[PDB]
This record gives sequence, C-alpha cells and structure tokens, in this order.
Amino acid sequence: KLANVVILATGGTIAGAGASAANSATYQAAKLGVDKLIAGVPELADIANVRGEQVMQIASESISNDDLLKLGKRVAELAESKDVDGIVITHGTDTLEETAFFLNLVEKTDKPIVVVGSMRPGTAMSADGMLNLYNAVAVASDKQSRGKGVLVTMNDEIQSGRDVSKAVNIKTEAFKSAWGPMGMVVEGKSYWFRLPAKRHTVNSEFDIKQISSLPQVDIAYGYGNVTDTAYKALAQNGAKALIHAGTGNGSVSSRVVPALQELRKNGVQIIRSSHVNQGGFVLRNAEQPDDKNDWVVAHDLNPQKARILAMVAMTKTQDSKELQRIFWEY
Amino acid sequence: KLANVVILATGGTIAGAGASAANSATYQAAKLGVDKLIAGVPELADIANVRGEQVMQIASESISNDDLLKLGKRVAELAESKDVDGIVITHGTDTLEETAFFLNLVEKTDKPIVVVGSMRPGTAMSADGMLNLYNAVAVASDKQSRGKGVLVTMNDEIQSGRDVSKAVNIKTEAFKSAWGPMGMVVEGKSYWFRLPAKRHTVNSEFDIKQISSLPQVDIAYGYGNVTDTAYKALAQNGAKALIHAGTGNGSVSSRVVPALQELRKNGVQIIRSSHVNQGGFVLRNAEQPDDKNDWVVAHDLNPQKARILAMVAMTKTQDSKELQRIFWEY
Amino acid sequence: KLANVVILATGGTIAGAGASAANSATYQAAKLGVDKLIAGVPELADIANVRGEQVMQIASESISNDDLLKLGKRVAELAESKDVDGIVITHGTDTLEETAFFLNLVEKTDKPIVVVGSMRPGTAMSADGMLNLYNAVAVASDKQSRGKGVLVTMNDEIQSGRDVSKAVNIKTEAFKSAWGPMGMVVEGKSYWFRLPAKRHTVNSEFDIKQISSLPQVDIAYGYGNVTDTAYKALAQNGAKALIHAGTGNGSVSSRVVPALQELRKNGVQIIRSSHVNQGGFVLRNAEQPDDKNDWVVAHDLNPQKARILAMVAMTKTQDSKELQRIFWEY
Amino acid sequence: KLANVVILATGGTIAGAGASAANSATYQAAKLGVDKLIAGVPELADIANVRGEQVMQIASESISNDDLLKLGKRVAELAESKDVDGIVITHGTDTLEETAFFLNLVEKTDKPIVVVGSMRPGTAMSADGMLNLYNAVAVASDKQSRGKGVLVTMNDEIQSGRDVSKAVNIKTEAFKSAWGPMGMVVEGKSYWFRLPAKRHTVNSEFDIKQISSLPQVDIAYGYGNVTDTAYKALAQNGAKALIHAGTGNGSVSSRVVPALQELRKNGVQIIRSSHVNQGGFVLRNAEQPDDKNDWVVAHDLNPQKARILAMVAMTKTQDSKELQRIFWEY
Repeated sequence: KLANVVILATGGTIAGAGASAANSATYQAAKLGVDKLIAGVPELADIANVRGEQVMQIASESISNDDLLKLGKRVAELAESKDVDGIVITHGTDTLEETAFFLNLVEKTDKPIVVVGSMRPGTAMSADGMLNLYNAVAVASDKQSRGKGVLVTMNDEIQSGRDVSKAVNIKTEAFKSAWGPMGMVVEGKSYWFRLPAKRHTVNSEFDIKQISSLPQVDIAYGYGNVTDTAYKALAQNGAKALIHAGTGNGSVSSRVVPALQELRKNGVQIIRSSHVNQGGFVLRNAEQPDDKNDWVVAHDLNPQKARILAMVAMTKTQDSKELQRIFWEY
Repeated sequence: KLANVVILATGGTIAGAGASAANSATYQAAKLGVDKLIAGVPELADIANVRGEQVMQIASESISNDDLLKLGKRVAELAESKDVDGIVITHGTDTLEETAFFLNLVEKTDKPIVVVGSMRPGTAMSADGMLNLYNAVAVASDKQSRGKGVLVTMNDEIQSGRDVSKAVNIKTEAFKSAWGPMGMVVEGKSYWFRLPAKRHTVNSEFDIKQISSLPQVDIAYGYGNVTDTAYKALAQNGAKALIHAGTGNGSVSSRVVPALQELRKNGVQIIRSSHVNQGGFVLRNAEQPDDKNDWVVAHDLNPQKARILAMVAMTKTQDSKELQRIFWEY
Repeated sequence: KLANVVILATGGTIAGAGASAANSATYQAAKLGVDKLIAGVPELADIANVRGEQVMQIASESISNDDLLKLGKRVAELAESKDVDGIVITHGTDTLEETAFFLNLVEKTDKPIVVVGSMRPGTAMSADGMLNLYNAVAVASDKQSRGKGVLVTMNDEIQSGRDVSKAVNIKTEAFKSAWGPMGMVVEGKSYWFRLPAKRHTVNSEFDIKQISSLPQVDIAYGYGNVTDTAYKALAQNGAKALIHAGTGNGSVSSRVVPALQELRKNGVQIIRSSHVNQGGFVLRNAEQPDDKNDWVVAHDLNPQKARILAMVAMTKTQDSKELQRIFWEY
Repeated sequence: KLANVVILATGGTIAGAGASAANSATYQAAKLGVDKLIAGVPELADIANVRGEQVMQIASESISNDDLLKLGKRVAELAESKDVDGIVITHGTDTLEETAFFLNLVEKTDKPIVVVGSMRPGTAMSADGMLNLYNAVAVASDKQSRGKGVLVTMNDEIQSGRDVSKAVNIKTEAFKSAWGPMGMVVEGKSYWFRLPAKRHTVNSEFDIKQISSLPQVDIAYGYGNVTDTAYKALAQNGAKALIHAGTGNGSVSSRVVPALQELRKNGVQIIRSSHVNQGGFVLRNAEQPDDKNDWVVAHDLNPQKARILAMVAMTKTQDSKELQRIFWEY
C-alpha cells in the first residue's frame, strides 16, 4: 500500500520556464500549476499516491509573512488529516531555507514535511527539478523520515530544514549546511548518517495553531564604515527585533553600539548574527557585552534564519534571556 | 642579502589579549604595539630585515574610509621607497577582506603586499598569529609574490586579497575563496598552483595617489518580507550607491523594485550582490532587467567587497555601463 | 567536583619535536612522554583530574593490529573502572581515523572516549596540540559526550570517530567528515548540532573483550591499466578480505573481475570501497553484480575504514549477507 | 562564423542507459554511439559546427595505456588540422581525471581540449550529460579557452584537467580541485577567475608525437598493519615505478621502508603520494629521507594522477632528481 503524499505548490523556478533549453539561469518563475508539475513526473505513481494543491504562485524572493502563515496553517490542516502520510512543498530556492526553518519550528507533527525547489527551470537542458520532486516524494513517503523535522531534498541530499542554506549560486549543489547533510536519497531510497540534535516539530514549544500574527523583524548589514542609519530607520518603521548581520563573530561597530543600546532600551530586541555563514557560531559576551546590554546572539543561525526564529519566539516572549535559550535550543 | 619588509600594524586580534590561555575566542583586540608583535616572533630576523610602524590601533569592525585611505597612502609611500621590498599589514579579521581588496585595486606596485590577522589572540593556547605573521613576512620577501596582487597568508594558505572572505567563525581556517587558494606557505617556502585572472595593482586603472576621499556606499539586506525602508534611509543619509545583498541570484522583492527604480532615476547606483557567498555569481539581466533599469550586478563579489569596488570605481565614473565593466574586470 | 580523565598516549606528532620553531611540517614524532604532554597544558587542572599512561610510543603510520588490540584492551579496562569518567587517547594523525573507528565498534561503554592529535609538533610556532588536548579533556569530561560514540576533537570541532578522516595535508583543519562535524568545542564548552545515526559502543554487537587477534585484511588500489597482481599477492600472503579501493562507485576493471571472482570462490571476502572519499557512497549491484558474485559494498566508508570494519565483522561472521548488513548499520 | 569542434567519444555514463527514468545510479555505460549523443543535443548547432568520431566504446574503469595512446595520438592529429578549432572528449567519469591530466602533459597545442562526462545516464530523470556536453562544446569553441590547458566542464564549472579529481560519488558535483574551479560556464558563456600556474600543453617538455610506449607504473596503498607484499608483487610483475598512496604526508610504515629501499636499488622509482586528497601536498624530506633513499614526492598529486605524470616523465628520464623537478613543475 502506497503512502498518501500531498504536494503544496508555492511557485519558484521548479514551476518556471525559460525561452530555450540552454536557459538554465534566465527564466520566469511560478508559471506551471501543481497538476502540471505532478504530471511532469509520471514515475511518482510508482512511489506514492500524490495529489497537489496550489497554495500560492510566487517568486520566493517576494514571499510575505502572510504567505508563511497561510502555508503553515494549510500544512497543519493536512498533517492533522488521517488521509495524509507526508507533505511536500514546492518552493522558489531564494527563501526556501526561511520557509523550511519556519515550518520546522511551528508544525507539531512527526509526519514527514519536505521542502524542494530547483536551480534550473523544467524547460532547461538537464533540469534538476524532476529528480528533486521525485526524491522529495520518496522521502515524504519513507518511515525513516518520521520525527526527523522538516527536510530539504535537493542534489540527492537529505538536509535539515533548520540549518540548510542557499550557499552557492547557479549550481544544483546550491543548498549546504555547516553541519553536513543528514543523509542521501538515491533511486527512491533514503540513507541516513546523522540525526538532528536541535528542537523541532513535535518537541517545539511553538505551534502554528496558536499563531495568527507574526512580529515584524528586520535585518541590517555590518561592514566597514557602517552607520546606525539602517538600524534606526528599520525600528522607526515597525521592527520589533533587529537582526545584526555583523562582520566576524557578530561584531558591532563603535558607530552603531550607541544606537543599539538606545533601541534595546526602547524595547527593540537586538540579535547578533553574522555574514560569516560557512561555519562556526556567534559566542555570547565575546565581541559585545550581551549581558550588560540585554542583547541576544544568534548562535550558528545566519541572518535570515535568525529573523525566522526571532519572529516565532516573539509570539510567546520578549524576555531576552528566554530568547537566548531559544537561540541555543532551536 | 635579506629582503627589507615593513610591517604596518593596524590592530586586531593578532595584537589582542585574553584573561587566560584558554581564552581563544573572548579577548580584547588592538592591545599590543608593533615592536612587541615583532619581538614575539624572533625567527622573523632569519627570513627578512623587518621594521614596524603603528599606522592605527583599531578593532577592524570599526574601520572607517578615513582609516582605509590613511593605510592606502602609507602603503603607496613605502611601495615607492627603494629601501622597501615587501609590505605586511597586521589587521583584525572582521574587515581584513575589505582592506585587502581595497589595496588590490588602488596600489599600483608589483611589490608584495600581504594582509594578515589571527583568529585567536597571541595570549591564547595554540594561537595562530605567530606562524601567520612569519608566513606573511616569508611571502612578502619572496620573488614569487611580485606581481600577484595583494595576498592573505592565514592557515598556511596564499589567498588572493580580491576574493578571499571571512567565511568560518572561530576556526583558524576562517578565510576562504570560492576560487580556491592560489598557493600554500610551509616552512617559509611558497608553493603556487594558480594565478590571478582579474585586474589588480600595476594593471589597475585606479590609483590611491589621486583619491582624496571615497564616495559613501551602503549595503541593505534582502530576505522574506523585506521592505524598501533601509534602501530609502541609506540614500536619504548620503549613499551614492546601494549594494543590495539579495536572496539567490541578486533577487529583488517586488516590494523593493519600485524604490530602487526611483533611487536610480535620482542618481543612486544600484548594485545587485547576494548573501549566497560560497560559489557562483550574480548574472546580469537574469533575476531583474538591469539594462532597462540601468542597474549593475556585482558578479561573484560579496556585498562588502562590492561596496569597496563601487567606492573606488565611482572616483572615475558615474556611467552604469562603465561600472558594470569594472565589476566584470576586477 | 571534576571528572577523572585518563590520557592514554600512543605517540604521534602531538608528542613530536622539530629542530626549530619554524619546523611545523619537518619533525620527529613520538619523542615526549605523556607526563610532559600533560605538564605542557597546566590549564588541564581547571577542567579535570587528569592522569597519563604511556601505552606505546609510535609514529602512527607504523601501527600494527597488535598495537590496536593493546590500546583497545586498555581502553576497556579503564572504561570498566568506577574511578574513570572519561578517556583521551593522544595519537599520530596518519591512522587516528582507523583507531577512532576501531574503538567506536568494539568498546561497549557510554563513557566518553576522545582521540586527538596535532598537525604541528609542540615545538612549532602556533602548535595546535595544546588546545587540541585541552579540548579533548574538556569533551571527555562533559556529560554531553556520554553515549555519543568515539569523538575526535581537533580544529575546535567534535567529529564522529566513525567517519572523520584525514582529508587535508599540512593544515590544522586536516580532519573532515562527509556528514559534517557533530559539534564544536570553544573555551572548554561543547556545542552540539547533530547526533550519530549509526551503531556504536553500547549498541554494537562487537566487544573487544572477546577478540584475541584480528583477521588479516589488506587494501588494493584501482586505476587505469590496473591488473589483478596486488589482489592475488595479498591473498597469497594471508588476506582473509580484500578492500578494493576502486575508481568511482567501487568500479572494477574487466582485467580484475575474474581474479576477484576466483578469490571469493576460494573464501576471500571482496569489499568494494573507493578513492572517491569527499562524499557519496558505493551502491550495491550498481557497478558490479554483488549478489551474483557474493561481494560486499563498503557504503560510505573509505578503504582504511572499510578494512577496520571488515576485521571486526569477520570476528563474528563469514556470511557475506551479514557482512553487508554490518556495512549498512555501522 | 562558428568554431569547428570535433567530439571524440570513448564511452562512459554520458553514453549510458538505465532500465527506468529513476535509474540515476544503476545503468549500463558506453551504449550510445557518438552520432546519437550529438543528435540528443540539437542546440550544439547554435554554438558550433560539430562532428563526432567513435574512438573507443569503454567503461573508463577498464581503460588501458594502449587506449590512452590511441586517444592521445588522435587528438594530436586533429589539433594539427587547420579545419579543427577545438576538441571535446566524451569519457566515463571513473578515470576522466587520468585522461585529462595525460592529455594536459602530452598535447603540445593551444587549441582547446575539453574532457566531459556525466554522473547520471542520459535516460535518467534530470540527466546532467546534455548540459555538460553543450558546455564542453561552448568552452571548446571559446577564444578564452586557448592556451589554458586541458579543461573539464561539469557542474557549470571550468576545472583544470591537471588537478580536478572525482571526489564525490553519486552527485553531479563529483569533480573537485583542491585549488578551486578556474571558471564557470553559464548559458554558453565562459567566466574566468583563475589561470593555471603549472606547465602544460604548449609549454610541456613532453609530446605525444614522440611517445609510442608508456612505462608500466602501479599503485600500492598505505594503511595500519600494511606490509611490503603489494609493492614487491607489483615490481615482480613489471612496475618501473611504484606510487605509494601513503597515510598523511606520504608516510611509509617501518615494515615497508626496507622493501622500498631494496626496490629503489633494483631501479624501481618510489613516488610518495597520499590518500589525503582534499588539500595540502606531500613535502620532500619531511616524513621520509627522500634525498638519502633517492625517492620522489608527488607534491599535491593524488596517486592516480601521480601514476600518469610518472609514466609520461619516465619516457624521458630515470634520474630521480629530474623526476622530482617534473613533480614540482607539472
């Protein structure tokens, strides 16, 4: 008996088209409906009972918080159904890593949730999307996937939705984690080498069923001669937390520290992330006196991931010590 | 006869101190004077005739354009001296990559220029600074380094100052290039495997000797639910170019495109970079219609590198086609 | 109330000495006794109650099966002692990955076992051994290390002894896993990101206490124009299994297949590994008909790791199906 | 207008076929003839005037020295023709890296030579071979390729034939170099970032036009408890040089040193390579006294590359000092 998998389509390159077969990089995203994606991979019927829903049809660089809530809530309804064994979400690659981490935090289900895209449109020579979709459905239909948290199945890899990131442009090996792939998927079969250590899905303190709005969180970049301008402007326009994408170990310019102190006193959470994204993490109290300033370090999380965690966390708490525990457990 | 090498100290972890030998990650930067650094490595006298100058004493996260120009002008004066064969700059790691690329663009000399730092302070157990500085002096004294552009000598590697970046936090292998190390330095000897392809130093059309001050350039991040606020605020407070650190292939939110069109119409250069920094590059006319909008793509350059090239380039031209040529040649 | 950690010294570069501080790569291994190593890191007193035993004093490229067994039996005795909370083994880097996998398979304990070396001798500028040994003792004394299997703590990383390998020559970042580091160790503290998925230590079917001597297993290389000569010679001088370090996916030359069929018919196990060691795995029945020939694939395990597992597996079974199961579970 | 490109087919996965579309890893190699290969990519006619020759039809794991010589001599004949601008060789991936280095050493032409394969057969879902072949023909027709030495064009990359290696099994990003890709190929266009440093093609002292036979060279592996058996057997069966694939920095067991000394006195060249293939190199006189023993180190070259260079080099010299020079220049 085959697993019941639902594919939730959101758009992306995987649903895209280029003018010619040699257009692997210049294309229009989000053109094909979910039923055309499914019919494009007839071998899906060999591995699962598949049906599709069009949740939205967007280029993922323009995704909104409202899109995330709509998708999170539809994933929760499907996961609660006895007729659903696994869920695949087809997604643009640009913000795939943000959606995957979001769902990893707010979906309290051990049913497999797989997020997948492609780096080339389905019209291109050697398009990667067909096999990525096949692999996603294979992983969503595998008992081995239960309880593993949200997964991403590109480039024959099983990556954790927590810490996989789009790290390489153009190439099909775009998605990498500092902590490695957890497995590989080859000819429909899953091979596992690592397990998640961080809190996710069924062991998460967050639940999409209790979230009807997300706090506004924005991101400012650190660099030589940076000023406090972007930090102040983002807060003046409603940011409840600022993710600092610092140089090095979340380092803050002497030009910017005084603004961040004023902003924290005014209730803006200050979360130190970095643009040093291949490995390591940001250490509390090392580059800045986080205890004295009541700031938070983002640990290993890149700025756009730290934004996702901060927004979900701030649905429940504004206690900077609780936010720091969250950044250490998820 | 030994080469004459001048060490220009600017501060950094390499000049830093922690409370104990176990403090490899929690330290105070820019505590030690250049004569103490040099005395810390008595083996330097075996490979070169070294002297030191204290140009500044900063944590590199707080570097300014004024600091870049002071260093750049001092490097120029020493490069013009018949008494100088090579130059080493000791620098904090957080913005080392920005200074190294700046010097690569504006120093019209074939004399070796090496930028070096340490990931651990010199007080730490297994501190990396001593052998990194030894290696920097060895490479700056090597005839094989002439004409290779600015080099970075950490982790026993010879990296190009153009495209090396701080990519891994905490670990001594922090500095990586998408295009690989060009060589290694072991037991004072240099071993080469690749040469630079891009324009630098003697073949650059730019010269520090004509630059009195640099154009203001700022960087805004792209992520889910990003708005145009940072972009507009940075331009309102003097930015002559904005580096867009986009998702994926320099992608721009539909919420942000109209602001960037209006800023370009009002004379602000719009340069599409990305936070996808491990490999690939941003392709002109793929994610956005750069020709229609008169925008520029940053090619493979990460945001902070793209800011440095934009500043130097804009001392010569306001023509977006010329800027694009420069982003494809340097 | 500090953990009791025993350091078992076996030699290596970490116990080595070079002629001068600039000799990071040219040195004599296995010169310093364990008490000098310990006394070289006085900070060890802050984190554990440490004592040293000299098990052997070798360059690890010359390790024998007799040496492995001697170390494995002494590790078992110490693990069984109420007075020992954790075990550190100082080792040459060349075969560290072999010893670490061996102990992971045969030590039926959840007490931390850490194997550590250095890429530079302790006489070198910026020697890595001091912080590597401090980190090893910190990890061996950490409650988070219990039940995680054998760990390798170099370059500030917590690597699984199963699949970490010496992958980079010269540099301190020598040890890598295809499946990523599991964690990091910074300023004595362990930060975890992944858990092991494969069988080890307390959940292993193997136990050093029943092993009197290991079976002879040898390795032969695959390359253009390779012949059957090495395979036949190693079997003629005692090999009970042959690890084939094939090109690609364990591929075998048409000039070698007949010899390996004859060797299997005569009772020699044939295990297909590869020299493609940065990622992926060898797939059963893909490049060769393993079912028809009664051969075994080594999965993701490199040749020298596959040898270790074959030796341990063959103390229990001669059944090629059971050997394949073992290659898929460990 | 268009370049004249000749495709020399040798077999491999790129010419392979599997049972179904989801057979990406289980296929039969070397099934499709060159004229079907070319007809499978109708877009080639947009970028070049292409014609095909079937040079051989083999699984590359079974390649012989006679095969290399036949291919090398055909390439020379086509290079010398005014009607050929560029050459593409379709090849199995298992020994692609060996053929690419061989042609880099012996083809004294500045005309582009590109070697290309695929990791999935052309019958498979999301097969990589079509775009790989398009890119190879694009690179072979590009003026930027002239004088760059032999290139390998997989995974959107331009890799040097010298030091690209099959490093990852299964995945399309299989081919990696320690020293980085030199460029990328995207939508038919070549983007360069590095140049070669080592001797090749027109600056090679070697020429296929003067080579009618290749000395027999074989490879033995180093590991724990290794003996001299494989070394002695390989030399007894005609090896004129032995590539030692050592642990670490080409290290040799104390149980193998005396055999290698006796073999060197008997005229067998001893070349120390390693199975440490992700970075670094084997340093002369470090792990063994190469001057005293008259041995050679393979520098950064992996064992199968070192075999190719030794075979070519020993067409000209058996002076160990000249061979070492060649291992330091090529």
